Amino acid sequence: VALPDNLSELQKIVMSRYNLGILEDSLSHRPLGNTLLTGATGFLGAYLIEALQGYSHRIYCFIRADNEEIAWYKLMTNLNDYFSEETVEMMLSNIEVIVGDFECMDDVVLPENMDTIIHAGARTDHFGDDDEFEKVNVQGTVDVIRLAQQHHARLIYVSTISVGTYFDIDTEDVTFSEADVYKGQLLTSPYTRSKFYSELKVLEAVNNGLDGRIVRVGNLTSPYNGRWHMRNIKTNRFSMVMNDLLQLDCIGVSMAEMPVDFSFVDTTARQIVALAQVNTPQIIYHVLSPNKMPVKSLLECVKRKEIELVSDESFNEILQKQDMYETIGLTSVDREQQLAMIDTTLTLKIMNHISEKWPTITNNWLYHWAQYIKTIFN
Repeated sequence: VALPDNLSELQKIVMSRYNLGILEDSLSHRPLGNTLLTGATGFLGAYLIEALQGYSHRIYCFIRADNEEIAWYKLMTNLNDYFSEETVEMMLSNIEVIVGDFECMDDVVLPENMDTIIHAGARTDHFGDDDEFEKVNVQGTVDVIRLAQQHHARLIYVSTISVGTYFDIDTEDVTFSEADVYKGQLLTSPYTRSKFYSELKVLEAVNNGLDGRIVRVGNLTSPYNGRWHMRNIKTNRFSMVMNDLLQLDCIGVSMAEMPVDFSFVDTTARQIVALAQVNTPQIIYHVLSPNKMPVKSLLECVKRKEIELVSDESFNEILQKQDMYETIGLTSVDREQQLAMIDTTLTLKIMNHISEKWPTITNNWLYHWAQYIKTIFN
């Protein structure tokens, strides 16, 4: 749990800018132009290059791959899944690839002054690590920052709301807002602990003159309007827990009182792009579907019936009966502790003071969303 000696000064500035609200001069547009993205090859990355199509001069995608040929292939294959060949071609007109070495994130020679940098930062999770592939992530972040100052660019670092959504039991205050950096939340996973440390590394650099901001995204799901497909959905924690859950008709008490959001990818992408254009004093933003619902009223809309409650004890029985495996273990791992009350108000003002609000979920949409999750795991 290593926190900088000057954490006090960090928290002091995010709160300083938080209580600035929206200044009259603040709401105004600054163009992106030459943007450098890392996250293509990934989920949010692909929908990010579709969402800043037209607000940006040229998109320079930095991809770790052994040559230019392979990096293009890795990227095009990605986009080809989410969109039509017609819409991918035009997207492909104003965009270039920056083949980068996997071992070293050094000596990167870029061909123009990048005024905007968005870091989504997928890391090779399939390669073995002793929690050491999670320190090279922070290295992978601190290397982007170094390049951000060198160009005098606006850095946008995409983090996760999970960076402060889990709290220890028996803690008095548990709220988490765009003003909170560290509050004693527990960083369970090594992924979370890394997206946390980069948030800190981006913070202490924003103190030293750099223009940068952190966008905390929620659990990303298939877009509102787009293809339901999501690459590597087989390994996403959220979606696979839903399929193990949609074969039953009873649901736990502590289990089904839990919230579930549908932060659509295309909306998260659209919002992040709107956020990078308006200069606005805050440093941390929460881009998250505010339409959270309990799992109860979600299974009442997928089965059209009423699901009935059982105890957690009698649940564990019916769970092992079908070899629940990992879905059970991350289900009781969210029940064992306290769940942070996420404040998203200050961002909700802005991201609807200029952009769109979040699309209202519709009952048939989920039925379709249900069917996709059902079919893919069989």
